[PDB]
Amino acid sequence: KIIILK
Amino acid sequence: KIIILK
Amino acid sequence: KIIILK
Amino acid sequence: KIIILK
Amino acid sequence: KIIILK
Amino acid sequence: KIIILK
Amino acid sequence: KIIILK
Amino acid sequence: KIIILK
Amino acid sequence: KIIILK
Amino acid sequence: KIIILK
Amino acid sequence: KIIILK
Amino acid sequence: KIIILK
Amino acid sequence: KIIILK
Amino acid sequence: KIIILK
Amino acid sequence: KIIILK
Amino acid sequence: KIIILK
Amino acid sequence: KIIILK
Amino acid sequence: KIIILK
Amino acid sequence: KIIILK
Amino acid sequence: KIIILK
Amino acid sequence: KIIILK
Amino acid sequence: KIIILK
Amino acid sequence: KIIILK
Amino acid sequence: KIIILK
Amino acid sequence: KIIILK
Amino acid sequence: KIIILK
Amino acid sequence: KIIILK
Amino acid sequence: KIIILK
Amino acid sequence: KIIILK
Amino acid sequence: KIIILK
Amino acid sequence: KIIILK
Amino acid sequence: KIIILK
Amino acid sequence: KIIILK
Amino acid sequence: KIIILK
Amino acid sequence: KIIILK
Amino acid sequence: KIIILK
Amino acid sequence: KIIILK
Amino acid sequence: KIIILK
Amino acid sequence: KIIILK
Amino acid sequence: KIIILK
Amino acid sequence: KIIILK
Amino acid sequence: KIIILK
Amino acid sequence: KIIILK
Amino acid sequence: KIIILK
Amino acid sequence: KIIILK
Repeated sequence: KIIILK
Repeated sequence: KIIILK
Repeated sequence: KIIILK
Repeated sequence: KIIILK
Repeated sequence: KIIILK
Repeated sequence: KIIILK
Repeated sequence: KIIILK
Repeated sequence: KIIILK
Repeated sequence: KIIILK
Repeated sequence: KIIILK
Repeated sequence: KIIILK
Repeated sequence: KIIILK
Repeated sequence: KIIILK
Repeated sequence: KIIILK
Repeated sequence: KIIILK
Repeated sequence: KIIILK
Repeated sequence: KIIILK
Repeated sequence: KIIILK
Repeated sequence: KIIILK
Repeated sequence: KIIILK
Repeated sequence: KIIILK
Repeated sequence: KIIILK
Repeated sequence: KIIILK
Repeated sequence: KIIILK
Repeated sequence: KIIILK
Repeated sequence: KIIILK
Repeated sequence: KIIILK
Repeated sequence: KIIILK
Repeated sequence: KIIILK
Repeated sequence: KIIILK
Repeated sequence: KIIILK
Repeated sequence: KIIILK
Repeated sequence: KIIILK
Repeated sequence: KIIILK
Repeated sequence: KIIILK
Repeated sequence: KIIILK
Repeated sequence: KIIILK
Repeated sequence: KIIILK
Repeated sequence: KIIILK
Repeated sequence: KIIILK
Repeated sequence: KIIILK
Repeated sequence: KIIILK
Repeated sequence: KIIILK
Repeated sequence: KIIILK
Repeated sequence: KIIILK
């Protein structure tokens, strides 16, 4: 559901 | 559902 | 659904 | 942002 | 942003 | 963010 | 589907 | 399916 | 499925 | 008295 | 008094 | 009084 | 929001 | 928004 | 929110 | 009802 | 009933 | 019933 | 000096 | 100086 | 000086 | 709000 | 709002 | 709020 | 009353 | 009374 | 009575 | 530099 | 540099 | 450098 | 503001 | 601010 | 601020 | 360089 | 190089 | 090099 | 506020 | 506001 | 506030 | 990239 | 990349 | 990368 | 005085 | 004096 | 006196 990259 | 790249 | 790049 | 109701 | 109801 | 109700 | 009633 | 009564 | 009732 | 759906 | 659905 | 659902 | 005075 | 006074 | 004085 | 006096 | 004096 | 005086 | 009602 | 009612 | 009611 | 200087 | 200086 | 200086 | 000097 | 010097 | 000097 | 009165 | 009065 | 009064 | 992507 | 993606 | 993905 | 596919 | 698939 | 699949 | 650079 | 550079 | 650099 | 003076 | 002077 | 002076 | 080079 | 170089 | 170099 949630994937985040920085 | 969420993918974010910075 | 959300794909955002900066 | 996402909100869903079913 | 997106909002869904169905 | 995601919020879901069934 | 949604039903709301009063 | 959603139901609300009052 | 959900019922709220009073 | 308040009923709000998103 | 208050009902809120998201 | 208060009833809140998410 | 609700505010009541009586 | 609702506000009541009576 | 609710505030009451009576 | 409300009465205010000074 | 609300009374205020000064 | 509410009374304030000073 | 300040008197405010809602 | 300050009177506030809600 | 300070009188507050809610 | 009140501010006083004398 | 009240602002006083005298 | 109140602020006073003499 | 107020005096300011520089 | 207020006096400011510099 | 307030005096400030420098 | 900064003199402020209210 | 700074002299603030309220 | 810094002087403040309230 | 500087924003770069290449 | 700077943001880079390569 | 700086953020990098490579 | 960047590639995105779905 | 950045690649995203779904 | 970044690769993501689902 | 003051900002100085020399 | 005051801003100085010299 | 004051900020200085020499 | 970022040079800022105030 | 970043240089800030105040 | 990051250098800041105040 | 200020002198800046790159 | 301020000098910066790169 | 300030010097920065890289």
